[PDB]
Amino acid sequence: MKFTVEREHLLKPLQQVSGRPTLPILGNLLLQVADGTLSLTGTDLEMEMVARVALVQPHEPGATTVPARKFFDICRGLPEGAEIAVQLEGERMLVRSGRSRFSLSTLPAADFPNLDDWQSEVEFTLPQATMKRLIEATQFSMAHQDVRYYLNGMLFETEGEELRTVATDGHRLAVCSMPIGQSLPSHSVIVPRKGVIELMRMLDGGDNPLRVQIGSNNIRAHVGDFIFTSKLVDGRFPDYRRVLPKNPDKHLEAGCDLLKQAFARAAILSNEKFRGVRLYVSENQLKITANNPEQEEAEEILDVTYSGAEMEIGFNVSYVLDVLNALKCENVRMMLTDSVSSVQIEDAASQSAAYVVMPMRL
Amino acid sequence: MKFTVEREHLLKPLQQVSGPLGRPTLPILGNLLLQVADGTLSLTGTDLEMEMVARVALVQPHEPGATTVPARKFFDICRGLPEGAEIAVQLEGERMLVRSGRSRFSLSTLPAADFPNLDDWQSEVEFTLPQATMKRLIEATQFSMAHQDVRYYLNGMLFETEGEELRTVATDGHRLAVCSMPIGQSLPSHSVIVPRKGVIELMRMLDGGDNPLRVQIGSNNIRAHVGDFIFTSKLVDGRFPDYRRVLPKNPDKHLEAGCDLLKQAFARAAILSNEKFRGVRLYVSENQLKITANNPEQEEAEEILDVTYSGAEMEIGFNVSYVLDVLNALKCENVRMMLTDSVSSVQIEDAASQSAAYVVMPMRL
Ligand SMILES: Nc1c(CC(=O)O)cccc1C(=O)c1ccc(Br)cc1
Ligand SMILES: [Ca+2]
Ligand SMILES: [Ca+2]
Ligand SMILES: [Ca+2]
Ligand SMILES: [Cl-]
Ligand SMILES: [Cl-]
Repeated sequence: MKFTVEREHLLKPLQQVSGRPTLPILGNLLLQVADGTLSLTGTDLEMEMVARVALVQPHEPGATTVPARKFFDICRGLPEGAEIAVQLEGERMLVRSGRSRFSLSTLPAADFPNLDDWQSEVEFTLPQATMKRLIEATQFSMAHQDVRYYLNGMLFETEGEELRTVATDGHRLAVCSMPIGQSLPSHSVIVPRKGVIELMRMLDGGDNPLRVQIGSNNIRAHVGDFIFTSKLVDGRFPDYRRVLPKNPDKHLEAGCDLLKQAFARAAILSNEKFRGVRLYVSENQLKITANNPEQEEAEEILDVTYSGAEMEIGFNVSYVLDVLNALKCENVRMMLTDSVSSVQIEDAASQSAAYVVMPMRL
Repeated sequence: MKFTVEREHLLKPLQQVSGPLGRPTLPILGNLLLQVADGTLSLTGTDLEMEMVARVALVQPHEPGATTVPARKFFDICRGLPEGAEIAVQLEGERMLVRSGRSRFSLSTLPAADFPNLDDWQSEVEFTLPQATMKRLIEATQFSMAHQDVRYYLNGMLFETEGEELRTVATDGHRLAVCSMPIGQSLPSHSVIVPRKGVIELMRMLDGGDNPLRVQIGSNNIRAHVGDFIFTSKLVDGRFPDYRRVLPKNPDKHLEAGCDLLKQAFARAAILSNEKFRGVRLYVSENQLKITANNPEQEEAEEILDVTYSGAEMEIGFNVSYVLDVLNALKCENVRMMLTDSVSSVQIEDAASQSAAYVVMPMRL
């Protein structure tokens, strides 16, 4: 195996495939020269990323694996414009550029783990911007290290012509749906949280669409010359349709920024261990109050649009701030039922994302 | 006590005086002292080793008096209010009420009388210097300070007045940094240890403007005045190592090289150095440097560079992190390494200036 290529052509591929490993070979990249192509592959056993680089300078086929981070840091640390010559020499891989030389340890390409082969059952394309919107809208509501493993990822659901994401940790839920102009079978799978992250990282923001393939136990995404594949998570994800409040009859509209800053300020004098605030809803007015063990008190009064019965209801500050930060809105609609029931929250101008938040007792 | 102030008149002062303060040992140490007197709001934060005081002119109606309130909470409130907001503040016994628009905050107080103050002390030396000079002096050496060493004095930074120069020295027992800058006045000879957190505060108060820095030093305190801020620290009582005895005696061998090429070569070689011991080898020959690294995985890096060097060949090992720290602190065009042999320290300087010197001990590889 032998190739020479510009540093410039390696940097993006290396960054993508490089994303303490539980087994040494999982800290290595698989390098393969075949035809006029260098392929680079990274994997953590649950997912993998493959990148391709065209070779025009003399090259020789073959394959090996080398330490990912070291190889990346070497390439990145060489000067702009550098040409990098690489050749496998028994147990080492020699990397040369200018009067810099590096000898890296190898592990056999034969050892490099592959995902058990699988079959695509559902396929579609969509714009990168759309996938980005869908993930960003809901990612923050995924569980972290919940024993209910299926909550640690994100539901991807096809229905009609829409792709939908759902995420929840049992206390708050996020759902976002976007049309993609293709008639789709109804289908639902759970992508693990590291997969969601990896998938976001491969989006750059061109009009070049993403190609998605979904199997019974895998998801694959192709964009540019990168191919990402992840295992899916087993289990029965919650049905957002049953989480949405049935009759959230009390509708309140507020400015998003004003609401956010009122929450943030009042939270300063909330309990540090469990930060929440009390909302008193009255005709065209919202009062937000916080109290702490030191008997300190914050109060914020806001003008809002609300006509309906008065009620007091408490919320975790972070849950509401997370939602407002995901909506990036001009005005927000809060749809309330009573003091002990979850609230539904949306951009006042769009129904494509919705958030459900359990109340907090204070 | 009453005052009303525009958010931005109050905000940077609040930020600044909260500097010496996470989890305060006792509640008062988490508070700022507020004093309204003679048209001025004074704010003070302390950690018992040092104090930062800010004076804020009051152009709106006010009433004198003093209290203490939680620093972080008060700052976060003020920062969190809208740009240009008017902040009205009044002491009401056990609480201090802050009002702005339809935002209200009640903060718990502790008596001004309980706020600790540094003892009176007398200044024995005084001078003014440009902020940029103090910045230069500190940045040149701060990285060589020890970290939680039992020789407590190595955790601070030596400041020395001598001739027309102010000097800083820092060392952790393995490498040393020393930097001297002219300021234009003759000074009596003083040598004081500024505590770690003091160095950080001196740096924080440099606003990057043309307000000069005024320094006063006593036997057990240092004070710095910039604009409307006054910083005071106790000095560390200890026996700091003398740098003059650390500088290699007769470094006969002088190498010059481009700083950035040298840095980037070391940086790449470091990748394949021992993760704990970080050893690299330098081979010095006529107008050439070769840098090699290897690790327990039997991986190897080699870098060859053109340098200016005449005279006897030699080989010497160094901790590459210590070397990179020096090159990063020098930030210049060309560097001079002054060498003796494989068992002796190296002295490193900007080739174009003797104002900063660095001493790094060798490693047996
Ligand atoms: N059905 C759920 C499961 C699956 C299961 O327990 O078998 C797990 C966690 C939550 C739910 C909810 O119904 C739920 C309710 C309100 C909000 Br806000 C978010 C989720
Ligand atoms: Ca991977
Ligand atoms: Ca929806
Ligand atoms: Ca000097
Ligand atoms: Cl030393
Ligand atoms: Cl070599």
